[PDB]
Amino acid sequence: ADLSSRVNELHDLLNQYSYEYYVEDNPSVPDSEYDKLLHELIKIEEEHPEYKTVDSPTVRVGGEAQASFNKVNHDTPMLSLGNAFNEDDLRKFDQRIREQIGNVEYMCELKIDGLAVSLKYVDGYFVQGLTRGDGTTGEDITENLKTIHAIPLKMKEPLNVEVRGEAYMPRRSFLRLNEEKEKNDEQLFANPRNAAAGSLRQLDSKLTAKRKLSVFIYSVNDFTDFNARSQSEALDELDKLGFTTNKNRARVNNIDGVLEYIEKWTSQRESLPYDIDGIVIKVNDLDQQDEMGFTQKSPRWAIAYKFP
Amino acid sequence: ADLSSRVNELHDLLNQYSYEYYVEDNPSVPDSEYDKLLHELIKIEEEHPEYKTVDSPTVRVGGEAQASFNKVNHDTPMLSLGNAFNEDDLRKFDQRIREQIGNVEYMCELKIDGLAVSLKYVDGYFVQGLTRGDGTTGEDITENLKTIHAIPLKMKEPLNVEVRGEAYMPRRSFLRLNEEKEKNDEQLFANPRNAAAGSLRQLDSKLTAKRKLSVFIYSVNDFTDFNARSQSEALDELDKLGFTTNKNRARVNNIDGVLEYIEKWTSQRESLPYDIDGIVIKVNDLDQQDEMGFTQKSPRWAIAYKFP
Repeated sequence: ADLSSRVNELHDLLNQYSYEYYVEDNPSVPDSEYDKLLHELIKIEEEHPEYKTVDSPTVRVGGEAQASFNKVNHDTPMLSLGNAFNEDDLRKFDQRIREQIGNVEYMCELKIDGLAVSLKYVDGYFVQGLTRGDGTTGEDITENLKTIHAIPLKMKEPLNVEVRGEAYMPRRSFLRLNEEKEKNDEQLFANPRNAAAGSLRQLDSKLTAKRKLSVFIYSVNDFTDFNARSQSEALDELDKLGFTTNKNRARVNNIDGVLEYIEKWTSQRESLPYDIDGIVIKVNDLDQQDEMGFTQKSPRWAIAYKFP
Repeated sequence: ADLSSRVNELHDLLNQYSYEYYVEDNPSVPDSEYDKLLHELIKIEEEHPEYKTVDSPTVRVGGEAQASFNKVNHDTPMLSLGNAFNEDDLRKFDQRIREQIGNVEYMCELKIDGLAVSLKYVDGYFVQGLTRGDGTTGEDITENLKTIHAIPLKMKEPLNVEVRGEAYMPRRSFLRLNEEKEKNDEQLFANPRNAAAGSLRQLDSKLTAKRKLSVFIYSVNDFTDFNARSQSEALDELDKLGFTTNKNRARVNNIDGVLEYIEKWTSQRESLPYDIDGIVIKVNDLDQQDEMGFTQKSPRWAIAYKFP
């Protein structure tokens, strides 16, 4: 009955293996080992329920409680970005920045074709996950989001923050899912985004759990507790805090670097294990972002290039 | 929506006031202030449920989850004590200790006429409370025990330990309860112990919460993480760890001291706000207890004197 040693061991191992599988994408042990340890913890929690915890690896299998889908206001409204469609657009963007605050470093990142989500952490624990909604108000899908291994149940520091991310289904998992749908003459999902939408906006988290979803975190509502002085530093810091970020981001020195990054990802996007619908470009320096401010709708320091 | 500051403030205040009321028995603020803050936190948790936590002051109100009453084995079986009925009995106990290990210090304590319970802490959180049962196997009444303010939801150090206590209803609260029963067509409880048993065997934790219960903690299953060298030092340490212990305990030098402690409490027992059915006497020193060991039934190092 005092099983503390084994429970804490199992927590440590399953947490390490999940991170290796789902974040690093670099496994140390085969599935058979993960599954064995997971079934053991599950058995322990069934027979000794006093060992259940909010951040237990068993949270990932989903369970009884259903997503409320209640309307909930974000702590901080999510941004709405202006779009760019060609080099001309990006050069205008660049010139307006260079005329106001001078020559700036940019960060470039892939625009994941996913479902935007806000993930609120209180005392470092994942306590609420909302769809973006209208940007001010979203739907509570917390119980479903909890089953995504790429979302940490506890971060490395006990912060009170709302992180923003893109939830998605990997391309191949989508294709395999569709193969199963056809096998069972069900209607196939249109694309990975629709499949991930369907998977998140349903009532049984155990069904979400069986679907293959991940996330990339791209920002946070409040930088107060961050050492970061730039967007790129913020993403590195999110990495250190335990979050899953996109490794294909790049700092560039000028608009020629931004154009180069877009040209690269025009050709390379095909090979990615997820769909992207564009490239987001941001003035890197956080203070300089503040200097540029917002229009009535959108940051003046960011633009979303859209692939045709 | 980021209500972290007010929530932590409310936890801090309500935890302080609860302890002052129910543990120190020395309030600093009137009920009106406690109730006002509690009602505020409840409203916050209703409208912002992401702020609910396992150790929230709101736990004390009770909830929807019911005690399972499942049969559960204790981590460590609870002791069964031999009895003494007079001075001769206590002298024989004393003589057999001093013939085998020499002259020892004793701890004397009041034997609370309550319901014996084991309270299991994992990582310092109260996770399971069982009735004593047969000493090996008890009934799970965790949800009900959670509503007793004198049981800490979180201890001051993250230990994995099973503490042992006596749960009871104060005499005056028993009397007032009985007065209420004599308003409806309702049968009165026989005595405080019976009232407390009835209160803890409810299916509705919200009813248990409305009853006035308390606890005294008297021991632990495992002293491994305790710096205590004696029973009295262990009780002091439980105090510092955040538990509710009985302050009427005394260290005495010999059997003459034990007899005087019993004579004192024969007279003073009537003035106590709870019922006692005896006095427990223990070899104080933990190593010496280990030295005396056990018969097939009972520690050789302890005895329960029983009032007639």
